[PDB]
Amino acid sequence: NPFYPIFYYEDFGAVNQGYSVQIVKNTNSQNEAQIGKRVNDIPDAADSNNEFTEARPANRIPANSARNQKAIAIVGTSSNTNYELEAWVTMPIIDVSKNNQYINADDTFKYVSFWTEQRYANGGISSLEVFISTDYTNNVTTANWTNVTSNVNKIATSGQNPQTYVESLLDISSYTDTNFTLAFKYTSDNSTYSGSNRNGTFYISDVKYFVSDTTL
Repeated sequence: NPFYPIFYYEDFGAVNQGYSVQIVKNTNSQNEAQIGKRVNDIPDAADSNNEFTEARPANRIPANSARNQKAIAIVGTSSNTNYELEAWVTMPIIDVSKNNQYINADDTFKYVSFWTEQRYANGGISSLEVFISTDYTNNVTTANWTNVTSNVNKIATSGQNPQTYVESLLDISSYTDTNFTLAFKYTSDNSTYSGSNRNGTFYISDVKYFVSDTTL
């Protein structure tokens, strides 16, 4: 792999470049321009508790074209109103087997790292969950999903680490599927807004698929 240890790392730099969005529920008609929009607020030292330190690769991987990194934002609260949403942000369908030209049989361990943030989320009425499908093609409602939220030690969480990007690390070493789809599911409700009861805005950024010779 010329890009070793990274085999997939897009920039979300244009509409649907490395991601896609499906809005399965929008009961209270939040504007769609606020659901899965691209924003300039990406992790840096000052907004990650100085944990996002390394420089990004100059190019998108594997497209090998100039990187222009953007985050994906989902706004569950606007105008002091809680909007009930089910919004999915799906990653590309990636071959995580050794048939991938960038993955070799001696790459014993495989990981995805990603960064998430919540702003103005309080009370536990919104959440960001992570799922894996190995039969997804183009519709989240026609695929089978396995909830793997419990398999990351940290993810953006209502009431916790406000306005701070936090890193998740997901071990996918046991997967060898040719059509491997990671996805994020945002859910929120429409209970009465207050500073202690609000859906907030969640961010998804810097989803990096990579291998390792030793456990992480």
